Amino acid sequence: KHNMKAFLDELKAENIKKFLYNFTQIPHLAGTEQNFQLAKQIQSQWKEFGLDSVELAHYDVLLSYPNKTHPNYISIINEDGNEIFNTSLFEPPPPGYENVSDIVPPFSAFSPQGMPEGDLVYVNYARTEDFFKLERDMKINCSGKIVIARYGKVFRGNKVKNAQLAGAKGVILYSDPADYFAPGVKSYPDGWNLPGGGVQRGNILNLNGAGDPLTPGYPANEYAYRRGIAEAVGLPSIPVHPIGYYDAQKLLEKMGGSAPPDSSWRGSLKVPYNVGPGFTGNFSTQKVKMHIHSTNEVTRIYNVIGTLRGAVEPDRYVILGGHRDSWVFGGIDPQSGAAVVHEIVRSFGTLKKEGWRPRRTILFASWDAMEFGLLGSTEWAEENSRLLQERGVAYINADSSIEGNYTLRVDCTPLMYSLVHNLTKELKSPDEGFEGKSLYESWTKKSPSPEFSGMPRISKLGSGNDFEVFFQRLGIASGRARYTKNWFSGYPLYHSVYETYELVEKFYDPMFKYHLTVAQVRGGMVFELANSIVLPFDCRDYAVVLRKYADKIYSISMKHPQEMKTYSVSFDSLFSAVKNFTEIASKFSERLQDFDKSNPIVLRMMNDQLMFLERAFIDPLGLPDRPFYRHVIYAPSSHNKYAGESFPGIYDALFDIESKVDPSKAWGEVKRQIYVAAFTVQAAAETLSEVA
Amino acid sequence: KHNMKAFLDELKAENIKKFLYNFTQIPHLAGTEQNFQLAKQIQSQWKEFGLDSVELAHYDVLLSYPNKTHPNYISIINEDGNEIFNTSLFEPPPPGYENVSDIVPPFSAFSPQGMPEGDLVYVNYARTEDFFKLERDMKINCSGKIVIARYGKVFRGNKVKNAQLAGAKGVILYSDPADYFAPGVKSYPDGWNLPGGGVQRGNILNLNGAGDPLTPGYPANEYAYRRGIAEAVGLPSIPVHPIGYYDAQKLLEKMGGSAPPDSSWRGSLKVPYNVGPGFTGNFSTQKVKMHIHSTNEVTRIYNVIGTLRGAVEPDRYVILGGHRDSWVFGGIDPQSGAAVVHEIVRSFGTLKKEGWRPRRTILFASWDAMEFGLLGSTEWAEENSRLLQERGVAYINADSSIEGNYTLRVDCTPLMYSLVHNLTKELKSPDEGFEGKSLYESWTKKSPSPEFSGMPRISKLGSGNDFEVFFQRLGIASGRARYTKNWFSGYPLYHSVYETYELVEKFYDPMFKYHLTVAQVRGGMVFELANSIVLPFDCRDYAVVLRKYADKIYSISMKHPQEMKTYSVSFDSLFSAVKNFTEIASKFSERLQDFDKSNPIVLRMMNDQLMFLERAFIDPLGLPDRPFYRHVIYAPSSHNKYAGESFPGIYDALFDIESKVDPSKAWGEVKRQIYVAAFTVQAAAETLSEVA
Ligand SMILES: *[C@@H]1O[C@H](CO)[C@@H](O[C@@H]2O[C@H](CO)[C@@H](O[C@@H]3O[C@H](CO[C@H]4O[C@H](CO)[C@@H](O)[C@H](O)[C@@H]4O)[C@@H](O)[C@H](O[C@H]4O[C@H](CO)[C@@H](O)[C@H](O)[C@@H]4O)[C@@H]3O)[C@H](O)[C@H]2NC(C)=O)[C@H](O)[C@H]1NC(C)=O
Ligand SMILES: *[C@@H]1O[C@H](CO)[C@@H](O[C@@H]2O[C@H](CO)[C@@H](O[C@@H]3O[C@H](CO[C@H]4O[C@H](CO)[C@@H](O)[C@H](O)[C@@H]4O)[C@@H](O)[C@H](O[C@H]4O[C@H](CO)[C@@H](O)[C@H](O)[C@@H]4O)[C@@H]3O)[C@H](O)[C@H]2NC(C)=O)[C@H](O)[C@H]1NC(C)=O
Ligand SMILES: *[C@@H]1O[C@H](CO)[C@@H](O[C@@H]2O[C@H](CO)[C@@H](O[C@@H]3O[C@H](CO)[C@@H](O)[C@H](O[C@H]4O[C@H](CO)[C@@H](O)[C@H](O)[C@@H]4O)[C@@H]3O)[C@H](O)[C@H]2NC(C)=O)[C@H](O)[C@H]1NC(C)=O
Ligand SMILES: *[C@@H]1O[C@H](CO)[C@@H](O[C@@H]2O[C@H](CO)[C@@H](O[C@@H]3O[C@H](CO)[C@@H](O)[C@H](O[C@H]4O[C@H](CO)[C@@H](O)[C@H](O)[C@@H]4O)[C@@H]3O)[C@H](O)[C@H]2NC(C)=O)[C@H](O)[C@H]1NC(C)=O
Ligand SMILES: O=C(O)CC[C@H](NC(=O)N[C@@H](CCCC(=O)NCc1ccc(F)cc1)C(=O)O)C(=O)O
Ligand SMILES: O=C(O)CC[C@H](NC(=O)N[C@@H](CCCC(=O)NCc1ccc(F)cc1)C(=O)O)C(=O)O
Ligand SMILES: *[C@@H]1O[C@H](CO)[C@@H](O[C@@H]2O[C@H](CO)[C@@H](O)[C@H](O)[C@H]2NC(C)=O)[C@H](O)[C@H]1NC(C)=O
Ligand SMILES: *[C@@H]1O[C@H](CO)[C@@H](O[C@@H]2O[C@H](CO)[C@@H](O)[C@H](O)[C@H]2NC(C)=O)[C@H](O)[C@H]1NC(C)=O
Ligand SMILES: *[C@@H]1O[C@H](CO)[C@@H](O[C@@H]2O[C@H](CO)[C@@H](O)[C@H](O)[C@H]2NC(C)=O)[C@H](O)[C@H]1NC(C)=O
Ligand SMILES: *[C@@H]1O[C@H](CO)[C@@H](O[C@@H]2O[C@H](CO)[C@@H](O)[C@H](O)[C@H]2NC(C)=O)[C@H](O)[C@H]1NC(C)=O
Ligand SMILES: *[C@@H]1O[C@H](CO)[C@@H](O[C@@H]2O[C@H](CO)[C@@H](O)[C@H](O)[C@H]2NC(C)=O)[C@H](O)[C@H]1NC(C)=O
Ligand SMILES: *[C@@H]1O[C@H](CO)[C@@H](O[C@@H]2O[C@H](CO)[C@@H](O)[C@H](O)[C@H]2NC(C)=O)[C@H](O)[C@H]1NC(C)=O
Ligand SMILES: *[C@@H]1O[C@H](CO)[C@@H](O)[C@H](O)[C@H]1NC(C)=O
Ligand SMILES: *[C@@H]1O[C@H](CO)[C@@H](O)[C@H](O)[C@H]1NC(C)=O
Ligand SMILES: *[C@@H]1O[C@H](CO)[C@@H](O)[C@H](O)[C@H]1NC(C)=O
Ligand SMILES: *[C@@H]1O[C@H](CO)[C@@H](O)[C@H](O)[C@H]1NC(C)=O
Ligand SMILES: [Ca+2]
Ligand SMILES: [Ca+2]
Ligand SMILES: [Cl-]
Ligand SMILES: [Cl-]
Ligand SMILES: [Zn+2]
Ligand SMILES: [Zn+2]
Ligand SMILES: [Zn+2]
Ligand SMILES: [Zn+2]
Repeated sequence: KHNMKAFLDELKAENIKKFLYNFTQIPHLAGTEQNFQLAKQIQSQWKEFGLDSVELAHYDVLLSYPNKTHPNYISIINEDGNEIFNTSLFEPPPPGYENVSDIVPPFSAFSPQGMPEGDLVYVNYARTEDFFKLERDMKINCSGKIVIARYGKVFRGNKVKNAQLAGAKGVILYSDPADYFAPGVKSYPDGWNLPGGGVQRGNILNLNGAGDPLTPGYPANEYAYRRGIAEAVGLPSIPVHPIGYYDAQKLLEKMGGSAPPDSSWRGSLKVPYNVGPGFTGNFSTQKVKMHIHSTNEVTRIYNVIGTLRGAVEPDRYVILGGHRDSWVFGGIDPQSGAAVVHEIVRSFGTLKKEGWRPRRTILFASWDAMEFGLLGSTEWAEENSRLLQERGVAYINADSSIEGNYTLRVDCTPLMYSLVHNLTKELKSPDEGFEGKSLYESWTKKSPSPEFSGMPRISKLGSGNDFEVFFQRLGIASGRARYTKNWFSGYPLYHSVYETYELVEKFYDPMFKYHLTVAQVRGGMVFELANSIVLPFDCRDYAVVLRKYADKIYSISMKHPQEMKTYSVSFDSLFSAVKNFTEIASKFSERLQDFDKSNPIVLRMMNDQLMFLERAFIDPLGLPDRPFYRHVIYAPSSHNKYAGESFPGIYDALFDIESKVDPSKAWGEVKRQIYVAAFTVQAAAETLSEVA
Repeated sequence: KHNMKAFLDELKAENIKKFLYNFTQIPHLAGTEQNFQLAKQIQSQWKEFGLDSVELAHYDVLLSYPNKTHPNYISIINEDGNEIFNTSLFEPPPPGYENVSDIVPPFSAFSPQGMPEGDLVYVNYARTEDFFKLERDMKINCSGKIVIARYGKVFRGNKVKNAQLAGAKGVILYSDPADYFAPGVKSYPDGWNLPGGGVQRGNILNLNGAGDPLTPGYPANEYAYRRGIAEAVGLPSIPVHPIGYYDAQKLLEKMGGSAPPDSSWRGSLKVPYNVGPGFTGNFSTQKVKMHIHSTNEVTRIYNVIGTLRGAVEPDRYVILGGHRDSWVFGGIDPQSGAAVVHEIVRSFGTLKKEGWRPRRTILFASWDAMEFGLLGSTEWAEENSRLLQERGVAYINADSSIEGNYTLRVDCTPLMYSLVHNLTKELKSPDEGFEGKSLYESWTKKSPSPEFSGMPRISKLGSGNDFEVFFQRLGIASGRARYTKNWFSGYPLYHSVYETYELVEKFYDPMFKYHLTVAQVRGGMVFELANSIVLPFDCRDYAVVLRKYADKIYSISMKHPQEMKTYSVSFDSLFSAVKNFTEIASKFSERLQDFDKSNPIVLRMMNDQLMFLERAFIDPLGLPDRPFYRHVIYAPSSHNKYAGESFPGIYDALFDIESKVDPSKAWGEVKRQIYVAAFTVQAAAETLSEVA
């Protein structure tokens, strides 16, 4: 028959392997000819696989590239202005790729140009709390200094924002072996660790969901009216550049001034990790000089959009999307994901050629310019927002399929928890020691829920991937899944030249069994979402998490009992709303199970109630100063785009509140955010009441 | 049978008459006990009439009232500070009501307190062009002056905003007989004209759609967090008070300074209409002094919400709403409308008691605090916005049923033009000379379309009534209809104490036949919208008007050919989008007529495409500095809230552009607005394409 088992059985590890190899032989940098050619290949193949239509959707967006004839680098300069040490111009290419052209050298995308010269301050991970420690406790002033920060813990854009607000005149980012060199494993090509010449690329924007910096709100189409650079969204004001740990050792070894405040500031290099400012006595007249000459340029990008029309509800869309652009070869990021999408499309197309169609429409997307700020997905969603918010059932992301070989990692809306539990109980575990056991069993054993015995950990969605527009702007139920390691600082070869097909085939997944498991999870979710008669969402799971999040935010506020008394700060309305949501969801669930199953209008009313429940958490006014983060329950952390924050409006109103000069105003804003949250939870609850 | 004819035949003129009398014996001022009692009566009666549920929805909103022991008035003061002339403390009450208590004296709701003293400047209607003439041509400076303006032409809130920006320190509004005294008709009680002691009440806010000044975006519920007065939306900064023409004559007769610039500045009083500043020689040391002591106060209001659940699509709402609060007796405004709603509810309830239900759910609303800024409807819509934007089919307004006895007046979305033409062809004309002819025929004869022979005039929706939140904020197809006069300056007794039951019964509609015709139009529209299998919207009518509006806005821009050349200002994208909309709408219409009629999912997809088409013109970012005006095609005029403006974003970008100091910036913003409009029209068109 044509059921989920038939779909799942058609997926093959060997096909994923072939596609991965096919997608990783040359670089596919956004805006380059090679990535346009790959888009055309994928379009052709998806048509051959049997999709009903496959189109390219293009946009002209702001991208950033080094200058090929004026390379970026950092120096130590002596008192005469002689450059006595220079950082590398490129990563040593891996074996057999030493003649591959168009490898973009390491750079921080969207850095402005400049040649700032100054004294170094070491700022640990450049987190908000690292800057609090420097200014408030250590009394070190970063104003007019070049700061050097280790990658890790938080999104690099947040590091740069934090350095800017501290008054830094430039930022040097580096990979410390503490964070990117696993003990006991060899450097690439003999293992999966970062060599000392390896460097992590990546953008340093602070877009807060806007998409293309020049066209916030609207697609960057042929007639778009663009902001000037000075009014663009999210661009950094100071130069930034990334280096490897051989080069970092040379910049850090001479550092003087104050000692590190404790061991959480020390990485693994043989240097003191002194904070500065500047170098020790003998070298005190030497300085550090950056040379950044990259340019921002409006450049065409191409999304591939494939459609498999639904047989019964063609006006309901289930979306499987992931990006295609890579920094270099994209062996893990994104092609391990893209190869999985390709095999999922192939399997659905096999069923379609035998006469099957899903109940609802499935859309497949190969996004461009993700690496430059989620630009392809965001512009497309901006173009199609009306269609998406009235018809969008769900979005399943499909970036990297693997970041390790230990167990499953799932982040998603509470509406999908039951779907994920049920699906993983029907899938085979690929893990050694769990032969003949379910994926649910292996996952639950290796990654136990911190709340509930006998359940696996599922995390809330953060950001830094292409679901952002769909979930946090538009309120479409979203999820993601991949294979991960044991225990936000990525795998060692992340965004480096060393992330190749061979990395994956030799060290991560030689049999492609973890890739296949991830294909089954992502594809199985899509199948259920697109074919189940009743949408596979459980509103009661939202009720449970809303109480947890309400308890959490109340607990934060209750660190300030005197102020809560003075300003009459009550969470009673939020708990009331959460109680009401719990009650109404329970009653809706009863009707969903008991409704007349012959009546397709009651079913669709029910299905629309389910689809629009995630939508109900959207506030059209957005969060404060972040108009494109509209979901009231979930936003990316203001301190780390990768991490999700719950009740973000209240959280940010409470953050560091003891430091605000006007407590009356600050606690007034806490109360305002409690009102907005309680109202939104109640309003979402009421969408599940009987309709009339 | 149970069809529209049965519904229409049940409506009775004599019932409307009885309800009107019942609703107009005492004042029903928002926030007063008498208006709460009327709300409870209507709730009880709607339940008895047969609605499924009838609830009160209350909110606590900012209202404004005079101080009963510290009355508002204006003086002429001589050089010693003696008050030699005082304006009236109240309107002479009409016959038989001279002992009625709680008649609110004339005042401008939301005026701040103050006692400003100064020289008068007469500013005609206080329109934007009147202030342009004073400053730019006549070189008269209103800074620190008290301005005196005649009511008429534009919403009084716009007059006050314009006076404030001119630097006025107070505003006196008056009714000139040129605008409020029809030649040949007697003053009330012997005819329908305004007596010299009559005064027009009304609010002077500039809310731009916000609702309650203290809670923009969110309902003013029990736990709402309120702005402080200083941050409230829309409040005037200078005192304002309204007077009648006996009192105005006393203030105007001594005016000196400059002569009126032409005859369009002269009303009908026996005064010169000199502009000032100040009085002529003998009286030059005299001044005008206002005394305003009204207070703003958070006050409970009550909407009545009745539900008639749909038999087939109970999750689709057709709304019939109008306000209940009045300034005094509300003989026309609003009770002529409320009485019509009451009889419509009664007629639907009669059918329901015989076993009928409409296909879709009908909601009936008696709104409160309309007179204080559309507060009741707006707060309710804020509370229920998620339900409304996913389920709202249409909103039919029901304020005053009559403002004259000449012919029909209809303002509505283009989506309802065909519905209105078809319905009025099936209704009998009530007009003398058209016995046995259709309402369509009489209306078309008396109010010909300026574009098309053999069609009647239908206008675009402006604002100043309770449809605003539904149409311009939420994008729900809306309409209104009433009987009107031959040829924005209301009927003479508007918002005066003289607007009584007797006014209506003696002078406007003694047989209640015009009321009955309006009940048939409003009720018939609701019936069709709630019962037609395919929603009765024609998307092709939107295509026709979008071309008209595009031609209009292009024509405005083409008054500046040199600038369009310099800044490369093209409307090509907007015309392209309109062409595309026209083509796609034509194809959708073919499918709507040709689709398989047995398939309820294709029908609902079609019905959802129809319902969401008005929704597609909404921009979640709003218009510039007016976040609650979100419709890109239609907004209230920035110069006159009562008037609708098409392509408002482009219109306001072009307005007075020749006066802007930075033409590059100004024309850049024109181009931005063209892009937003072209994009929105294309996006709306694409919602009518095949869905997959
Ligand atoms: C969780 O869900 C529950 C419902 O089970 C909601 O309960 C409502 O809670 C509010 C309190 O926040 C109640 O509001 C009160 O309404 C009274 C009038 O209620 C009657 O009339 C209304 C219509 O006008 C009907 O809908 C209702 O059924 C009743 O018949 C007011 O008189 C109250 O105001 C008085 O007391 C307050 C507080 O002391 C004073 O501030 C006022 O000045 C005034 O003296 C009050 O407004 C409401 O009745 C409850 N509805 C119910 C039980 O159906 C919760 O609100 C909801 N949680 C959230 C966060 O929404
Ligand atoms: C009204 O509806 C029509 C459709 O009937 C829309 O037409 C589109 O118009 C735009 C122009 O604004 C066209 O854009 C052009 O696309 C070319 C590529 O098209 C092919 O590939 C795409 C996918 O990538 C397919 O969708 C398409 O079917 C074609 O196969 C580009 O090469 C063009 O760019 C080049 O020329 C321009 C202008 O000189 C330069 O600025 C560029 O730098 C570049 O050299 C251009 O982008 C689009 O193809 C049309 N689609 C069609 C016919 O299907 C109208 O846009 C629409 N009106 C509005 C307001 O939306
Ligand atoms: C994940 O899997 C779980 C476990 O299967 C699943 O929960 C189960 O869902 C079914 C179907 O809704 C539940 O069965 C219902 O239970 C009630 C009470 O026993 C019955 O009244 C229902 O009967 C009606 O519907 C039947 C068809 O479903 C008709 O045959 C019948 O005539 C009635 O109309 C029905 O049997 C079952 O109770 C739960 N089990 C739980 C919660 O433990 C869950 O839904 C899955 N999650 C997702 C997202 O799919
Ligand atoms: C206002 O009134 C006008 C005038 O009645 C009305 O326009 C008419 O609508 C009908 C119904 O859509 C149109 O009739 C259709 O015309 C085409 C071509 O002739 C036919 O193919 C259609 O046949 C299909 O549908 C029928 C049922 O409607 C089935 O019986 C049949 O098997 C087919 O499936 C159908 O007859 C008619 O052409 C227009 N007339 C015009 C435009 O002059 C208009 O819709 C009304 N407006 C509103 C808002 O209700
Ligand atoms: O501009 C942006 O917003 C991000 C662009 C780019 N995005 C990424 O590289 N994202 C990777 C980096 C991983 C970061 C992370 O903290 N992931 C957490 C996570 C949790 C559960 C999963 F299933 C998958 C990932 C990713 O999402 O795979 C970047 O950070 O440079
Ligand atoms: O605060 C506000 O936005 C308005 C409150 C109040 N609103 C009204 O009194 N509105 C009346 C005044 C009539 C103004 C007008 O220009 N009406 C035009 C019009 C056109 C077609 C119709 F079917 C009905 C009215 C009404 O809409 O009936 C007011 O102006 O003081
Ligand atoms: C990746 O696979 C594609 C598809 O098999 C290859 O592209 C095809 O190459 C052959 C031989 O040059 C052509 O005849 C076909 O027209 C191509 N088909 C397409 C683009 O759909 C491509 O060569 C492979 N790339 C690598 C690096 O192996
Ligand atoms: C990239 O760097 C090159 C080399 O410095 C820039 O090309 C030079 O530009 C200047 C004027 O801007 C000319 O006078 C030189 O003759 C050019 N040099 C060479 C070797 O061609 C180029 O402008 C930069 N590219 C950018 C900014 O995109
Ligand atoms: C670091 O790189 C710089 C730039 O290439 C080198 O400095 C240049 O050296 C050449 C030849 O000696 C001079 O003609 C240039 O004027 C220098 N340019 C600048 C900007 O200083 C420098 O020698 C390199 N340092 C090391 C240690 O390799
Ligand atoms: C308006 O009509 C209502 C309804 O007929 C009248 O209210 C009723 O009055 C009688 C006699 O006092 C009471 O017994 C009923 O309980 C009332 N019914 C309600 C409120 O539903 C009211 O008297 C009329 N008002 C005027 C001014 O005539
Ligand atoms: C309305 O006006 C009255 C009368 O002027 C105000 O009442 C007076 O208030 C002052 C102090 O604010 C007292 O000292 C007087 O004795 C009061 N006079 C009387 C006659 O009671 C009243 O405050 C005003 N109401 C408002 C602002 O709502
Ligand atoms: C206009 O009204 C004011 C206020 O009532 C009158 O002025 C008051 O007159 C009484 C009695 O003569 C004095 O005790 C008060 O001091 C006056 N108050 C003020 C504020 O001036 C005035 O007489 C009235 N003018 C006319 C022409 O009737
Ligand atoms: C940091 O240094 C600059 C002066 O170079 C100064 O403007 C700023 O206020 C300093 N902050 C301190 C010392 O806290
Ligand atoms: C694969 O799993 C083995 C066994 O647990 C482990 O030793 C190895 O480090 C893993 N490889 C990667 C790349 O994580
Ligand atoms: C209007 O009058 C005031 C001075 O009383 C002044 O501030 C303002 O600039 C004047 N404008 C003119 C004369 O245009
Ligand atoms: C009613 O109609 C008659 C006849 O046209 C007209 O003379 C009279 O002024 C109308 N009454 C009102 C209040 O408009
Ligand atoms: Ca954009
Ligand atoms: Ca509000
Ligand atoms: Cl992912
Ligand atoms: Cl109306
Ligand atoms: Zn990626
Ligand atoms: Zn990446
Ligand atoms: Zn009214
Ligand atoms: Zn009114």
